[PDB]
Amino acid sequence: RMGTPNVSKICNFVASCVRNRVGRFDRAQMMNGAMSEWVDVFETSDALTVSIRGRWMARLARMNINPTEIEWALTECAQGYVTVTSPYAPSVNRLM
Amino acid sequence: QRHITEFISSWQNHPIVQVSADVENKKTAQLLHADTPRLVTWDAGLCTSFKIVPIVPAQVPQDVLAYTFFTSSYAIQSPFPEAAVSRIVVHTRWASNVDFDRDSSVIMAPPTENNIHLFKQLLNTETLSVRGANPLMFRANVLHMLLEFVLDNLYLNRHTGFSQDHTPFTEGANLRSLPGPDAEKWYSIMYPTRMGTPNVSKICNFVASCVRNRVGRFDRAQMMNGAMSEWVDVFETSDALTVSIRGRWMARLARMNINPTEIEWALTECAQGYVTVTSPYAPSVNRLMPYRISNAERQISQIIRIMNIGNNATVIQPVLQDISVLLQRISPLQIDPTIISNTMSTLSPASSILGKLRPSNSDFSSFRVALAGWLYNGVVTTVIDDSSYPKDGGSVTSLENLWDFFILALALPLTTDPCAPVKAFMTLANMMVGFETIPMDNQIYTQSRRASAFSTPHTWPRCFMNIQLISPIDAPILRQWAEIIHRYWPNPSQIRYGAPNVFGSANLFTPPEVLLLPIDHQPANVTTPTLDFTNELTNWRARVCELMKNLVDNQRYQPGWTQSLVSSMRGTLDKLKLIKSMTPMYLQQLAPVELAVIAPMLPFPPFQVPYVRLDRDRVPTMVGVTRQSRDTITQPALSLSTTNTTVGVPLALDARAITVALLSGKYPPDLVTNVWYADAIYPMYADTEVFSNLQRDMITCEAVQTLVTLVAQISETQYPVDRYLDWIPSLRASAATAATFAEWVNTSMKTAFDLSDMLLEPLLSGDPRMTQLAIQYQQYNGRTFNVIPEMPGSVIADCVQLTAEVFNHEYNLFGIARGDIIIGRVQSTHLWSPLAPPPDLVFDRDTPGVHIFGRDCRISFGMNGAAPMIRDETGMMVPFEGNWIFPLALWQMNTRYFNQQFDAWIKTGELRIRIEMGAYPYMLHYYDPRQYANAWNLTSAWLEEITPTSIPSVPFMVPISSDHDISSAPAVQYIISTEYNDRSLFCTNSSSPQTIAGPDKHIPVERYNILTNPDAPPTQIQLPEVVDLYNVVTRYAYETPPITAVVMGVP
Amino acid sequence: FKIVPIVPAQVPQDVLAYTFFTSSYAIQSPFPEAAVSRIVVHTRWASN
Repeated sequence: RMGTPNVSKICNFVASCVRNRVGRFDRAQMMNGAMSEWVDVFETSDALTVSIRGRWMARLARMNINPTEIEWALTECAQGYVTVTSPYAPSVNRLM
Repeated sequence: QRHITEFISSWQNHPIVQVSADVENKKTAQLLHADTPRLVTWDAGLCTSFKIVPIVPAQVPQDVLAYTFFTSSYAIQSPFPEAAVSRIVVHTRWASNVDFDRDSSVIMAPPTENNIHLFKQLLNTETLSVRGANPLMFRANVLHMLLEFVLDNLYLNRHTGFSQDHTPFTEGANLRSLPGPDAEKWYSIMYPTRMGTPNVSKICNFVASCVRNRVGRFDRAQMMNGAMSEWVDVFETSDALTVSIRGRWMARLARMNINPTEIEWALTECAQGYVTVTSPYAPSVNRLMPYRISNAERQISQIIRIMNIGNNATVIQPVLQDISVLLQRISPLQIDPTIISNTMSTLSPASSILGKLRPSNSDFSSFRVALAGWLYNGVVTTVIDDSSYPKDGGSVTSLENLWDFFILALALPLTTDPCAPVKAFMTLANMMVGFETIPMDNQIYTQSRRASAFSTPHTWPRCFMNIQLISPIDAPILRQWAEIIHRYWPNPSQIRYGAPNVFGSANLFTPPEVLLLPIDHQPANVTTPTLDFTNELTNWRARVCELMKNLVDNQRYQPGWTQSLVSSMRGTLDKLKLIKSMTPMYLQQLAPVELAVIAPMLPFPPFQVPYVRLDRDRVPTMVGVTRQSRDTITQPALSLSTTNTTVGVPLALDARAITVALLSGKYPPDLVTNVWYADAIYPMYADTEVFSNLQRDMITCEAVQTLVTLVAQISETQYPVDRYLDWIPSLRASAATAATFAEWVNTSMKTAFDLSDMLLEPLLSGDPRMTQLAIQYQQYNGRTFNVIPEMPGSVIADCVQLTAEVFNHEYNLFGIARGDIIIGRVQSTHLWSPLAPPPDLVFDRDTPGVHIFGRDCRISFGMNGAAPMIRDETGMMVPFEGNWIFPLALWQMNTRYFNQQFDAWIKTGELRIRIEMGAYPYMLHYYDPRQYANAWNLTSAWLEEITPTSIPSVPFMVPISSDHDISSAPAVQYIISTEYNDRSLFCTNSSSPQTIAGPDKHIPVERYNILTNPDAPPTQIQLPEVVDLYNVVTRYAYETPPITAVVMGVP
Repeated sequence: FKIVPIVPAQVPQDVLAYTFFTSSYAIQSPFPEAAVSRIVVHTRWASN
């Protein structure tokens, strides 16, 4: 995106760099006010920290549970002494 | 004529007419709700998009100034104004007259004026400067421009009457009369040959040379009214392209044309014989009723409808509400829960239930809503609040809980939920816990587990699945209930619907002519009695009452009762079981008849999937839809469809209200069903909008096919598509870029059809690169059904290809300049144009020593007496002079820097640089040759307008045309084009008799070939090279009857 | 990790031709432009 205005190795290197590998690579969304659960994009960054965050996400996903499951469990724990309730709708992506 | 729907009843002198709301007389009449474009139009004005503009008249010797008769003189008027130079100008339908406007007209400014707005009509609209357009967006803009021209030309020329002429040349000849004034000016344009040319001028010489026979009406339809025939052929100035496009549009209308007798039969079928339309009609010679359609178009449209719906509950609630209002006034049946209360004649269990009922509320929406949901079986789910069920699973001793159970049992068969029987069974088990024992196959699910948790078949218990597996001894009341449910479980029904010959049906997951129902229905009989155990609901109520009595008989479930309520409870239950409600009777006969009548009435076809009452394995789990072809693999993204996990939208309704209504139904005592229905239906049928919905759907289908073809045309795809204007500049647009351009096309189409409703919004929603639409659904056992429709071709695409080839032949006429230009100041007394200057003066591309410069080429600058020579791309440093070749893209990258380096060279430098342009829009300025001309300031301004993002249309300064020798003064111009693009000029200096040398332009014989050449046949064509400005044309008059029905009885 | 500039390039000089003077353009750069520059680890240096 920077203007070359130089024959610098950087300027030659930018011309060499692939034009198409730019912008969001992919996303889990399209609708307005419908956030992508995940999105892929080519950008300056370091692979190692991204990999670390991905493994962190994997462990969190391993512990994640669904809200309907939670409502049933809480109701059972209450034993009818108290009642907890959840409405019926598709997962909007809340980590549990 | 204001009425668009005309209905006359046979049993009443009360005709009912449906009209557009725009009319001033909606008195006691239905109106047309759907937003629909008027595709058919009649033209009261010339269908001309191009008008020549004459810069200065030229005439020489002239025989006569006015025709002489008695003391009066007929004036001589030239349809073509005289000019030293005359060029046509673009204003689509500039001479047309119509009540309806496409609002797609294109006006191109005259050559002295800038037409940049049309070139920038698409992506270049956002420019502060009037001039200037982005090059890589040019191809998209041109395609859209052609599209707008076609949409703007969607009209029919109304046939009009003719008149005998009294002008001497065609005295007694028949001239079609244009409306009111200018008709003689219009006559001169249609029949320039009629105009005499006593004066001598190139126009006059041409008129004198013209053939007398090629004028007036070529032919007329033998049938005619007064001076006007059904169709006619006449000789006049015209554009073949528009006529050809209209012919294709007319051909589509001809295929769509439908016949009235078929309509009468279809109307009778829709009425189901309740009402019948009459056609003892005098035939219309031009009667036109375009109602031919294919169910495949309907299927594509419904897939679009589902994507467009994007689960909008807000859209669904109103349709259901309007339908419920219709059912409320479409049903003569009266509901009287207070009558039930009086029959009861009422610590009281009856008092408890009465307080629970709270009958004061007068709203009955839920029952009608339930019927509507049954109609949309596939997309609708009926659900019940657990709170409707007894609190805490109810109490064996609770009388109020007993009331809840009875009401729940009554509405349980009603619920569309497939696992609802399982839930009711679980509910009974929950109340039975500690009295009867139910085994559970799964530890996770308990006997007291809330039934709503068991919302799916896989959670159906194996003990629940086999009654024999459960011990009858363990839960004998429960065992009996299971057997009774199997013995009396409700039966759903399927009823024939739709008319294939016209509307047909697009049903895929369901049979097209069959309508699915969750309730078995039987033939209506007016004499039928109130009591009917044969009715499934009545039998169910009776069985449930007896089962409850058996359960409460020992009072084991209700210990602690000092007094036996068994006798009282049995009496109340017996009265309830024997209640003479006609609501089940009404549902058995009246409800089916009403639903059958409304099915054609439904504006939106219901979505249903096959009903499997006991087929748990064959119960479908979900429905999948695809925008891509199966072979392609693409990212799945977040969508609206996710919001409804259930394919049927879940709906919860008030069970108490529905149960009370079911127990409280009575018809009017003297009511005649046929009479009541015919009376209500006749205005309602006069209110039909199905035709409008069908027309909108057909337009959407045509648009979709055209869109996919255009996407292949303007994008790189595997499918081969002809693009002859790839030379027109364009970058590789991202799918989103193409989609945004497509969205602009869609907004244009809606405005063109004046559409107030959203069009193809799901199509514009996203996933523009979708290879194929496909849909499938699967069963709990895992069996699946997949439906994929086949694309029907679009006339628009073929017309587009033809126009594209015409543009490629006529792009110079089109006003866009192909090729590049060379920068060189030149002052001379010769008239050579930038389009046609001396070639030697321009350095040709294949020339030695021309300089092209490398992007990183070493650059040297001199300051404070320093002198720099730029190292060349070849690597040899040279002075800033000579003939150079510069790529435009490099220039855009460094426009300011290049201008600064050559600014001295640009103003006074003899250095000549060629920037490769390939194609571009151009701007024309006329100038006076006898006064000094300097474009250097003008060139600087144009260069400053040139920008890295995009460049302005080239500004051209040209001299005023002259037919006579005139004095001249020096003129300085640095812009030199490499090719002649002056084909656009219609004529030059009509006055001059002959030219020894240099440019001279006359009226084109080929464009006036029929008039110019007698040998040429009238229908002979020179397309695409020559387009005749004046030609013989066909105008037809047709008459269209809109929806009209005469309602009567069946023979 | 963020690159840190160690040694910059040498400019300006009278002899140097300036149709070219790159420093005259002064465009912002993604990475440091210098005679010597080295990458450095700065965890969450741009993180918010």
